[PDB]
Amino acid sequence: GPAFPGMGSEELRLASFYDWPLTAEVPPELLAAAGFFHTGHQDKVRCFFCYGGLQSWKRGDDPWTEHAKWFPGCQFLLRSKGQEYINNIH
Ligand SMILES: CN[C@@H](C)C(=O)N[C@H](C(=O)N1CC[C@H]2CC[C@H](NC(=O)c3cccc4ccccc34)[C@H]21)C(C)(C)C
Ligand SMILES: [Zn+2]
Repeated sequence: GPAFPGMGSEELRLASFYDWPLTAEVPPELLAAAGFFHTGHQDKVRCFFCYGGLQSWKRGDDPWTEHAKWFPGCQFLLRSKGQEYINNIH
């Protein structure tokens, strides 16, 4: 099961980005879709399922790509994107 079931909703995750500092650079919509919510501190985000945290986002970073790069064992990532996608990033 998810590490943090309470952030399993994409809409709740999107709502968490109300004070996101990088709107143009790394869209909240893409982050939320990729399982991430904003912790509220700097640009630190975390996946509701694997609880993997990421920060220091660069402009044009792709949330799904970063998810697979750093947390390839995440089952939310697997269910959403499939194994071929994860394999191709690694
Ligand atoms: C350039 N793209 C970004 C998304 C990226 O690759 N981020 C990386 C990144 O955040 N991580 C790589 C794998 C993990 C391990 C440590 C990094 N996580 C963190 O530093 C972190 C993220 C979110 C909340 C946190 C709260 C308290 C401490 C740390 C922390 C994360 C980077 C190491 C900072 C470069
Ligand atoms: Zn995850």
